[PDB]
Amino acid sequence: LASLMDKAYERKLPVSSLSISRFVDNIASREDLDSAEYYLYKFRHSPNCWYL
RNA sequence: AACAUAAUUAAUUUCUAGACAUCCGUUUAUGAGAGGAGAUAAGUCGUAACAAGGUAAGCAUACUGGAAAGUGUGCUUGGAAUA
Ligand SMILES: [K+]
Ligand SMILES: [K+]
Ligand SMILES: [K+]
Ligand SMILES: [Mg+2]
Ligand SMILES: [Mg+2]
Ligand SMILES: [Mg+2]
Ligand SMILES: [Mg+2]
Ligand SMILES: [Mg+2]
Repeated sequence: LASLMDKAYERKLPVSSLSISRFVDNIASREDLDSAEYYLYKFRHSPNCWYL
């Protein structure tokens, strides 16, 4: 899932609310939170920020 | 080359990338050298035309000649024509 979102930002394409939802749901470790925090930041600064 | 994301306010992105470089030609300038026309203006050689200009003149054309010009053939009068 990380790769999918990264490609979208590289191509300046909108990311789905379902995509960010799947990431947060499947957090399984303390380290994963740090990555999700970065992707929550990226989602906020993206065209579909309102749809969180 | 023209799709793909997204969508419980709604929008994002694509909506391209080469090759428009030479031209085939076309004008003008330059002019080795070879000619023409005109004027300069004392000359040279002849006297072709104007008088029946001393072989009437001229036209087209041909040949010939230092040069005007000469000769032929048909045509014209812008000549003459009684012995
Ligand atoms: K004569
Ligand atoms: K004479
Ligand atoms: K005469
Ligand atoms: Mg005579
Ligand atoms: Mg004579
Ligand atoms: Mg003649
Ligand atoms: Mg003769
Ligand atoms: Mg003779």
